[PDB]
Amino acid sequence: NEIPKPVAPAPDILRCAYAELVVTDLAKSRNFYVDVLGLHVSYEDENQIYLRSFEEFIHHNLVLTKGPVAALKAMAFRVRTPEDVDKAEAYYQELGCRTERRKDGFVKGIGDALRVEDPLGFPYEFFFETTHVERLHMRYDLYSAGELVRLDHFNQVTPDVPRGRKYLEDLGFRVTEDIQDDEGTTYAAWMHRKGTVHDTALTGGNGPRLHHVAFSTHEKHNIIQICDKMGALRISDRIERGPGRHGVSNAFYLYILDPDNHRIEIYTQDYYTGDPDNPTITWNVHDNQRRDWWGNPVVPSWYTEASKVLDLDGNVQEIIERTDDSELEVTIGADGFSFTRAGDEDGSYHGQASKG
Amino acid sequence: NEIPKPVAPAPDILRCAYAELVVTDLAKSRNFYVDVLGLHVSYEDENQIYLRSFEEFIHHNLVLTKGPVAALKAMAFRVRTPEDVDKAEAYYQELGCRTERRKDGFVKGIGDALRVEDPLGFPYEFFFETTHVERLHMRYDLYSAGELVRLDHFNQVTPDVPRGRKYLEDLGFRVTEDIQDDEGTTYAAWMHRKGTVHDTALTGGNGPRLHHVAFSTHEKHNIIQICDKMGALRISDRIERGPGRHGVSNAFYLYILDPDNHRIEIYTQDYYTGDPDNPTITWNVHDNQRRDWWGNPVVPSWYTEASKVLDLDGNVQEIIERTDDSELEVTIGADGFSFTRAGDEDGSYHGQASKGFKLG
Amino acid sequence: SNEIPKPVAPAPDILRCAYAELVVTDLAKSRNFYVDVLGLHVSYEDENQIYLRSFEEFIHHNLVLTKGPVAALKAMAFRVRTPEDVDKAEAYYQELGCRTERRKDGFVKGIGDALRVEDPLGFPYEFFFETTHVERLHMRYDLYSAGELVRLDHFNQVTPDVPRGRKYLEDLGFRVTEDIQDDEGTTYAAWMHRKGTVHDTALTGGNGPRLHHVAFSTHEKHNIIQICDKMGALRISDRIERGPGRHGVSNAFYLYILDPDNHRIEIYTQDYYTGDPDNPTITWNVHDNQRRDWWGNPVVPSWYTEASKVLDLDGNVQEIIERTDDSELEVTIGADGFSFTRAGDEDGSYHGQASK
Amino acid sequence: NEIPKPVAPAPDILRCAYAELVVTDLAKSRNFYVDVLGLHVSYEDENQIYLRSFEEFIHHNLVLTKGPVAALKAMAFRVRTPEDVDKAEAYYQELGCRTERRKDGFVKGIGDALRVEDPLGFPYEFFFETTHVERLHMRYDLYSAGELVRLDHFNQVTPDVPRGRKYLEDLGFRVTEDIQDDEGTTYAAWMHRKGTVHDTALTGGNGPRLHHVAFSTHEKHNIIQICDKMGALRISDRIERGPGRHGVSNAFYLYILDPDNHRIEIYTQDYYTGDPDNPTITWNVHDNQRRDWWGNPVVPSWYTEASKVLDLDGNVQEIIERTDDSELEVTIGADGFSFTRAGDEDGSYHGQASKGFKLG
Ligand SMILES: O=C(O)Cc1ccc(O)c(O)c1
Ligand SMILES: [Ca+2]
Ligand SMILES: [Cl-]
Ligand SMILES: [Cl-]
Ligand SMILES: [Cl-]
Ligand SMILES: [Fe+2]
Ligand SMILES: [Fe+2]
Ligand SMILES: [Fe+2]
Ligand SMILES: [Fe+2]
Repeated sequence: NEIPKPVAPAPDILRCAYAELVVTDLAKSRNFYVDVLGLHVSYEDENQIYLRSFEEFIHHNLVLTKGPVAALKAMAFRVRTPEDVDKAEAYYQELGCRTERRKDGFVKGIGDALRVEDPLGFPYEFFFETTHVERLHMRYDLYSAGELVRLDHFNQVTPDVPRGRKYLEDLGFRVTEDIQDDEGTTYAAWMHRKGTVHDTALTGGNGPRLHHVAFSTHEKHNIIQICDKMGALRISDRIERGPGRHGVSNAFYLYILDPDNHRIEIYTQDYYTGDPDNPTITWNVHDNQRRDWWGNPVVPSWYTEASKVLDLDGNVQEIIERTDDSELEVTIGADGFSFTRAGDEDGSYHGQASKG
Repeated sequence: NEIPKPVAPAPDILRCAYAELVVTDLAKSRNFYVDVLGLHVSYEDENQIYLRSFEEFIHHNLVLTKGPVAALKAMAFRVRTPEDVDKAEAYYQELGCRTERRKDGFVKGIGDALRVEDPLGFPYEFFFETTHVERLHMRYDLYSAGELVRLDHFNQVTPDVPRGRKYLEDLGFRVTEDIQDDEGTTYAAWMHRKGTVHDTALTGGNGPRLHHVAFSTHEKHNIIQICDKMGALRISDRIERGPGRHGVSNAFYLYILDPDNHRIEIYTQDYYTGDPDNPTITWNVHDNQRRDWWGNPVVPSWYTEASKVLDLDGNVQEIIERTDDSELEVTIGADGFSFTRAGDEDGSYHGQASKGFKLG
Repeated sequence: SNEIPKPVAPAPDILRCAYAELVVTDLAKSRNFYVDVLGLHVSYEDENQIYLRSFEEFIHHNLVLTKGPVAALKAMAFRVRTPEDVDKAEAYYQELGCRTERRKDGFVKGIGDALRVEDPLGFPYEFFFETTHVERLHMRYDLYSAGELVRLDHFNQVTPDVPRGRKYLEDLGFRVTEDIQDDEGTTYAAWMHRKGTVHDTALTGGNGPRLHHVAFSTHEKHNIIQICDKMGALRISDRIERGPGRHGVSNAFYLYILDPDNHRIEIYTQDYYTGDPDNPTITWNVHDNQRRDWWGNPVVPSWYTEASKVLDLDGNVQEIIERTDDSELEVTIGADGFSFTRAGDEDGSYHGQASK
Repeated sequence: NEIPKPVAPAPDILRCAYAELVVTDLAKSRNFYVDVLGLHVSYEDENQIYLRSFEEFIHHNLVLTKGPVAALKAMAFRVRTPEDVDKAEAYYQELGCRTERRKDGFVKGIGDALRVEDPLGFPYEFFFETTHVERLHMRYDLYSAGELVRLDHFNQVTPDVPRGRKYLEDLGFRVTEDIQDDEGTTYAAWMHRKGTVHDTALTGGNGPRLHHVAFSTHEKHNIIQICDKMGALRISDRIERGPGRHGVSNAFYLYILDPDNHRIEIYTQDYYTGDPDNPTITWNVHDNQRRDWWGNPVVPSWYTEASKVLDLDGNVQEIIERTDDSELEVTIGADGFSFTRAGDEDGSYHGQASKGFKLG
């Protein structure tokens, strides 16, 4: 049922800022994120690793926290002013959501912060205050052939996309692209605060689950190098999907799996969305160029697998089942369909994925 | 001489949107911007060419207007709402500036628009309404090896950088980087509204003049290809400076000259500046990696040459001489100095440019 | 045995692969693919043929498209070092008992004295020295496409008995650089060279003679990406067969696409130097899931089963001989096949299924 | 003083294979070649460092030998068979050159080898036997953003280019490109054995001196990264020239200087030359696109500075002065000139370099 628009003003959200991920083996996770992927350590101890991308000046973009059950603990957005943390708290209380505020932060390098169990069951954090660190954007002495340069977005699995979309729109996120069919079903939506295609996105599925966290590279060859490195390390089985060109977003991309199966996307070269009348793009779910522009098939695991999320007590959120049609089933399942050219039988696929 | 902060609220500016350049030979200019550089035509007739970048959805990023004297006619910024055009009007009127309002626009594909003679003598346009066109961002069947994908920024030559900087800060532009010395002189500042290093910038010098308009590419090889193509067309004399890596902005770059000597920068891969406490970077004017990170010398024309700007009547604005120290003189001139490593004489340059060159 | 005995006559000194003549059924449709989509440069054309070359070529052409009733390879041509090498080629193939045809004025425009042969594997080979030089476009950056094809790199031939063909090609002066074998002693594929790259031709085990593909190179990996992107924009992504990827064998970045008659074209870049005579030969195990695609992406079955007909010297289709040796498709992705990411490790292995 | 063609057959040369450079401080040289540039160690001790590129399978491409005077000690070419070492010995003996044969090599990982003081005063080595090592071409776990993938070529400074060219042609090198003027002077020539633009090249100047050793990258961005890294390390003063696109060779390039001022070129994407009638390309010396296609000026040090070379006793070879015209002088000197378009004054430079600089 619809989530009401509060009377209270929404906080001014700048961008996605960091994710806190619970991991089971801190050493194995460090090897993946630091040794394989080259993220930069801002702080570490025996319980947590704080990591940042090459161009970041805030304390971190990723916190790995040792715990018993691998899951998303918080997806954090930075707000414009300290007063926006107050606005966030008032807004979510009006929404009837559980909130927790700590003046000294939940993780190192973040000050006054509000965590909330949002209407879709996700742990959101809003903060302004953060400890500045050395911005490594010109440290070409450190630069990796696969260098991850920015945190770009999150992607959330939720059972009712329109319900979630309206809520995020009220919160100030503008939809840039979406996937629908001719029967009124929405399968996915992308929405932004900062001037890129998205800061978060909704993928229709059983939820709440975290689909992925995405980092940017400068160039397409940097993504290719990550694949090449993973072949050399003989861990190509942890490449899930890609590399490719997205239809939706137009970005070059790759999806890989961390030691706890948390999915990480590598992403580059989407477009500017900062104008308020930025044209919304709607794709048909049966268009075989919507996810991979080259028509490469989307592996079923990409649709079915995603990370658990925690509530404010650190317990796993119960999963609610999607009743709307499944993107997997309608495109690549036994009764699925996709096309290369709308209305052309040639280059269409019935009851199977593209390319054989 | 300080420009006061108006009581009237500043318009909410989104980004640089387009420039209108007066050109003397429309066909020669079209050859440069369309045939050489690959910009996309939104409209053209005997008097004007309207051009846009690969990823743009507003009507245009560049208007070429035939006229007797080559000059910048307007640098245009898009504002967030129609109401912001009224705000801009009230703001500049409070500053004591001349303003002109046209409900149906000054150029095709722009609606209600305000043009102003700003306090630094520059013709700024503010608008919201614009005719949307086909966004070509996935038209890879059109994509050039040198494709210009966005309009990124303007750069303005002005004699008193602190005076201009304060005015633009009150307008909502935050300074991301600057160049100063230890004697209190500011030589240049970069300032933004959209989340990149800048939408405009001030370069110290006699002004008002337009230093350049900058377009972005996706990747560094795209900029390399523009150079390569200019060599194949045997117009390498129109490559002024570059390609290089900037210190300030960290962008890969190239400067080229159009048929009327309007300078165009091609630019890629600067960083995100959208957070309100984005760290402001100050480089010393004597640091030889500040403009070109690799230490390549900055050709003197880059410091001395820039385009005329017009007032609202279309007449050239009179030039006011800079009295602050000259970046050229203090770095590559007779009594100039630059260093590679602060405090190291090794890799320093005295009275000449880096890499074995002197001023011609 | 059915070995191809080494002639006493000296082998012609072969420089490199030089051009292919492909018979096509609709010349205008083929022109649109090779010129408009792929950007090859016209060296001559009329109502029956189109002659095309790559960006860095100075000989007359790398590809001749000839209108005919049945799409097929008509000749795969190698340039020899001197005019006398055409004589050597004729004596060599005559000793092998092969049908030969010598045209002192060439078979196609821009080639002079030329010998065509029905080789012992049933392939139409041409050997020539004389060719009309044309403008080398290597610095014509005013013409350069975002997907520019810069050189002709190699051919790949489907033949039933790889060792038989390999020894024949070795006698002809081709050195094997890489191959794929199993522990039981079966050879599935071999790559072999004259010029200093991984190959000028290659043998893929299968029913033959059939032409598997013709390969062109690009300068950089982004040029191959652009070809894919362009094909998506033209809504012909169904003509992208496999890739883009990193090869295991050759280490080259690659893509396979299909022309209007289903002739397969590979785009290829950045293999390694093989010109030293003791260049180390690399043998991969057939069950290694990084041998073909280094990133472990699956090889679609059509890549193993589909290939172009070849013609005899009368222009008739050559009869096909079925492979009796084990099938690479069957032993890797068929019902009883398997592959591994790490030898000996069931984690990352695939059984009776392809990867991913 | 022409060098006659021997009756004895030339050795069959495959390619350039390695250079032995004498360096004065082994640790500082190691920092440059291993830490800055990322070359791979095949062997090292207190006296020498043996280095190879990413795709090499022979033992090394570069030997750094500690010694009192920095210099080229040997430029080594691999020959096709063991018997070609005997052919090289007979060939150079017929030429009247000093030869030294060591059945177990001069440096580690090379077997039977011949070193000669060649007719141009250069120390050449010919060998077949070399210890194979792990070919790192797919070791993407090691791959750096600036990875050097192959040894491509040498470049030699010699006073009489036609005299040297003839000698190298008799040895089997074929000329691919050269630079001449209308009055019949030759300034430079490029020549090959393997199917690239060159394995060695001759630059007119006082000699024998070693101009540079060149390594390849996969892509242009790899060269850009080397520049970026040198800026981050605050050693941009060791970037001599570039990055650029060459006219001659069409390769993307960069020139940097090691701790002893030995010049290293980074290079990529030249073209195939393996056909025996490969078209030769001759450029006019006044063509400002011949060296840098984009017309960027050639720094005077590029023309004047080069490394000493040693004789077989390890003593520095005496230098012979060039008497033919100087490329520096005829192009960028006070009486030089260059053009963008032949015959066009627009885009031409007289008495100075392109882009607005004169000689420092
Ligand atoms: O199938 C693969 O991926 C192996 C491979 C390597 C080199 C090639 O040129 C080719 O066509 C196939
Ligand atoms: Ca001072
Ligand atoms: Cl997707
Ligand atoms: Cl600059
Ligand atoms: Cl040069
Ligand atoms: Fe994503
Ligand atoms: Fe700029
Ligand atoms: Fe191939
Ligand atoms: Fe060189």
